[PDB]
Amino acid sequence: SGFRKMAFPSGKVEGCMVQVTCGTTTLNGLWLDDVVYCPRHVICTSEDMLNPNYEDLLIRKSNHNFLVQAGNVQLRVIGHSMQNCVLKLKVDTANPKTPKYKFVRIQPGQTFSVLACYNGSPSGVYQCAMRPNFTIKGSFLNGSCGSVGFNIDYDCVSFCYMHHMELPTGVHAGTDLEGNFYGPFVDRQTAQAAGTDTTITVNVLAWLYAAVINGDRWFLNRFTTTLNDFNLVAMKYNYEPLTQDHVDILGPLSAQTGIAVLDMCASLKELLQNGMNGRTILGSALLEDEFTPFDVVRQCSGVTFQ
Amino acid sequence: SGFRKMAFPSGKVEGCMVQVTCGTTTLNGLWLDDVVYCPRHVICTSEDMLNPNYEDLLIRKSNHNFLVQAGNVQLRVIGHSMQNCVLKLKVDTANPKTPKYKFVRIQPGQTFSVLACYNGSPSGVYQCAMRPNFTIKGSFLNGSCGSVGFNIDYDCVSFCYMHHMELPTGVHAGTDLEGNFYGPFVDRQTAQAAGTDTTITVNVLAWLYAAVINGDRWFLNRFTTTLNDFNLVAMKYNYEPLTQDHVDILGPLSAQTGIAVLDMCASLKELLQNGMNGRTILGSALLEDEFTPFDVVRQCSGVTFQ
Ligand SMILES: *[C@H](O)[C@H](C[C@@H]1CCNC1=O)NC(=O)[C@H](CC(C)C)NC(=O)OCc1ccccc1
Ligand SMILES: *[C@H](O)[C@H](C[C@@H]1CCNC1=O)NC(=O)[C@H](CC(C)C)NC(=O)OCc1ccccc1
Repeated sequence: SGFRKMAFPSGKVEGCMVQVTCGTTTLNGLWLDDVVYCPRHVICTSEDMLNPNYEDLLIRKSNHNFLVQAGNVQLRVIGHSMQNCVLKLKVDTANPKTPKYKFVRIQPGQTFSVLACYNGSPSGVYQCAMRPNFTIKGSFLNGSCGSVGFNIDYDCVSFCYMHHMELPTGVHAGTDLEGNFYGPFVDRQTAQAAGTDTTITVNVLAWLYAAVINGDRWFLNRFTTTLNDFNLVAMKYNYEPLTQDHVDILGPLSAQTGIAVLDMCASLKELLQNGMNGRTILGSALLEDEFTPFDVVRQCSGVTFQ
Repeated sequence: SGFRKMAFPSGKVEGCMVQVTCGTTTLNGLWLDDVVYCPRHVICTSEDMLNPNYEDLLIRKSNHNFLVQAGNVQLRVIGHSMQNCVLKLKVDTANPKTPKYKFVRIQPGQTFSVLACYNGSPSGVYQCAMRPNFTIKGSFLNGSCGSVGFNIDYDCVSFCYMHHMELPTGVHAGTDLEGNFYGPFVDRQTAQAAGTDTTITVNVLAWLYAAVINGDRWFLNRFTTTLNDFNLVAMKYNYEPLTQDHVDILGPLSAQTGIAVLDMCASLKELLQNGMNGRTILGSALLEDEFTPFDVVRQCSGVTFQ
């Protein structure tokens, strides 16, 4: 038993990270087959980042202006193109460590692992969730751009995130691997407000089920509720509304614990109105929403990968 | 900026995990050079685990009773010996993925990454601390034994933990890689009490420094204190006493933030006596003690590894 914020094993992604240098700027790239993907602001200087015209900046760059390094080996760039906010550098060498991979654009509330890198070398791995306002609460410093977020499905790595920027409020924004930003953000150094950050209700419920599986049952009450009555309370506390699809997704967790979803909603309603009164749940004094129902099943059943 | 519970990249350890089967029992082994390390209770049946005599049980086992599998490849066992609570199986093939490695026995308060495995395949990675009572608060199910804890120092993997058992209270116990248990535990299925779990004060202070580096300064007060006066308050709340060595270790964090260690101790003293009043620090409503001063420097400066 026990419950931890668990990241995916990073071995399959570590072998795909390279260092990309253009002039003075160095960030990380993702080397898959004979293509390196990296944020397009690698072609910017520090003054270009206030109001970059990426088309005009890219005209003055040739293949030989991009230095791609995989540890101590040099990759020769034989072609380059811009796809939305990412650059695709065609190199002369296919990555021999290329895993089975897929590009996926995730939905808010879904979780993934981030392999934080600097100069193309892994620094650490952690788990996070795409917030409802399309930000992530990450840990990134200068030089971390090009670090990727991923999920693993048995033997297939699903890349879903590439890091680009930090907002003035301390949260982080990036793109999918086709270069499309999550949310309304643009890759320029300007004031950009993020919307309201709401709590992922279906994830909180899955975490409460994980608590019951692990022996924390003090929050279970004798009340029940309805979907409409719960959502009326949930909206007041900036919680995401619960839908029938969410109830179906929680179905297997409800069957394993013998606690109906609406009964768990009533327990959550009491926690939202009266607080936790200094108590803790799974070692936390707040309601955690960065575990999906799948994350809970995966950790409480011991799913493994290639 | 930002701060996350960050684990080490697991790639170098994933290539060392194998599956070890003896009769009906299957757990994980660590394959380094031509030696596989695994918990010795792999030779037990379910009834042997109440009161195992490991010497008598091992007499009835030959080399060919141990089935070692690295994915789909079979390793031939050419020798076996018991070193404390671990078995060393000599195999005919040296692991070609053997990294630069070291065996280290860690001290309470130190942190490390756990690669949770089942059937020799990685399931996930998370960060934890050796508690002062020599337990860890992990996430382990049946079949997880032989999973290892590790640190990375540039290119060298330091193995410090191998998982063996879960206590009735839900916490976890294991050995170093020489088979010596952390704490007074023994590998038999019997009631074993753990001591009082105290809070690692030096780790809390490092985490408060990480909060200041990341813009959370509401808890900073105008008071200071002395080491003796702080420890008098710390002992009442089951906090580990702070020593002069701890002050020296926090030195670099104190110099980077311009906040003297004793001034931070006064802020902690106020948090212990008056609580946090519903506020949060780095997104937590409790005082976190699973970040060492080195972990904080490493994450806030972007240290990378091979
Ligand atoms: C890429 O490595 C870097 C990552 C940042 C550095 C601090 N933390 C991060 O996540 N990204 C940038 O420097 C990025 C580049 C633009 C061309 C998009 N800008 C950025 O994040 O600036 C921070 C900021 C911008 C505007 C107002 C306040 C802060
Ligand atoms: C090895 O895979 C396994 C790991 C356990 C299973 C549940 N969570 C874990 O961490 N270890 C054992 O089954 C271990 C074997 C003995 C020979 C040491 N026993 C164990 O942890 O039993 C749990 C327990 C023992 C006594 C009282 C209450 C619970």
